[PDB]
Amino acid sequence: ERDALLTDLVGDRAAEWDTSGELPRDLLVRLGADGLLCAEVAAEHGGLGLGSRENGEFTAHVGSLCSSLRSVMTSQGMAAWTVQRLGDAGQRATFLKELTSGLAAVGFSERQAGSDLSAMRTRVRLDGDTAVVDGHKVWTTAAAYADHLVVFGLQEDGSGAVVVVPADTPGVRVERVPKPSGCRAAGHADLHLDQVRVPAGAVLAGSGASLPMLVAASLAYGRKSVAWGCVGILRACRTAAVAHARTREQFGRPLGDHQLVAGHIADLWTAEQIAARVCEYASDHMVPATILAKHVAAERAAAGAATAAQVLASAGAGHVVERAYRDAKLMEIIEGSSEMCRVMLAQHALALP
Ligand SMILES: Cc1cc2nc3c(=O)[nH]c(=O)nc-3n(C[C@H](O)[C@H](O)[C@H](O)COP(=O)(O)OP(=O)(O)OC[C@H]3O[C@@H](n4cnc5c(N)ncnc54)[C@H](O)[C@@H]3O)c2cc1C
Repeated sequence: ERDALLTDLVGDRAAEWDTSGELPRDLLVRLGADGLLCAEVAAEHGGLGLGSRENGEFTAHVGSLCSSLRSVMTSQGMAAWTVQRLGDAGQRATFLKELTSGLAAVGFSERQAGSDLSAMRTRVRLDGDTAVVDGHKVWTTAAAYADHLVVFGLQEDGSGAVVVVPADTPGVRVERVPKPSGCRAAGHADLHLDQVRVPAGAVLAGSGASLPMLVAASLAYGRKSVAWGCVGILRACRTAAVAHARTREQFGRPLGDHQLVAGHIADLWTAEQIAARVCEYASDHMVPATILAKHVAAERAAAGAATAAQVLASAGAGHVVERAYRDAKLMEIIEGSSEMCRVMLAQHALALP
């Protein structure tokens, strides 16, 4: 059991969560403690130890129900991955167990550093037994719910470091984004870090490599998660469109019998299949396949959502299709925008024999 559980946990409440702009805190801790939202974490740390396909299809299913909830899973998973990819033995042992005993967020983006991550100015300064982080992050997903804030920044010598900061450490202020356009219940919030003091142990080991590499390591997850999340959006759109198409009648027959509508259904099904295949391929493998999966799944999900909205018409004008339309648009922008994905994939192709 896993998807069935989420179908009923969600069980017809996504619309209200979306319009109210918030997810139940109790649900997230419950899922976190169950190891879900963190499924790929090794069993040694109390994780479920799921592979990329298993966790991926699970992420896709949650995405098909509520993308705000799905976004929390991506943030959770990304934080966990970042710590187990950079942290040491003691660091991974401490943080990973907490992320699977019931919340974290990952903030690297800044007002002046969006697509250009190397433009962030937040600084982390090791000073004896203590680290001092000072900066500001924007649009941090799930930050309004997090206990831990995984913050990226520049050291001093070897620029680029990552620090796990307790949400309640004096000097930190998490200001929720007022009116987010999509994934409205994901708890987006800007982070204000005014001279925050934390143990030197909070700074993950390997926090000495360049700005890229790090971030690139964390973005690998997230891009994979967002890609599967988009497969979920396509699932919800395809199923809602087909349901409307074989039940709604106009001009004396089910909409599905009108070839133009059939065409939309075919394109929705095809989009869903394409996104799944690319996600599966990336999950098997690596960096380019993941960028590719996120890119295609996102663009196809955005197109699919518009197509599904067309099919449902006034009935979809709340709604899974309504939310998919707004949510998918955002997916084309985050975790490496469509434009950045094109520049990166272009660079990849231009380096092939
Ligand atoms: C719902 C949501 C959740 C988010 N969650 C997080 C999170 O958890 N953590 C986090 O750190 N950030 C998060 N972000 C922000 C996400 O990282 C951003 O979408 C991205 O960095 C947005 O940058 P924006 O900076 O100003 O702009 P840019 O100002 O980056 O936007 C630029 C526009 O110009 C294009 N562009 C920029 N440079 C180039 C170029 N060289 N070539 C071609 N086109 C270019 C872009 O593709 C884009 O369309 C989230 C955002 C949203 C909307």
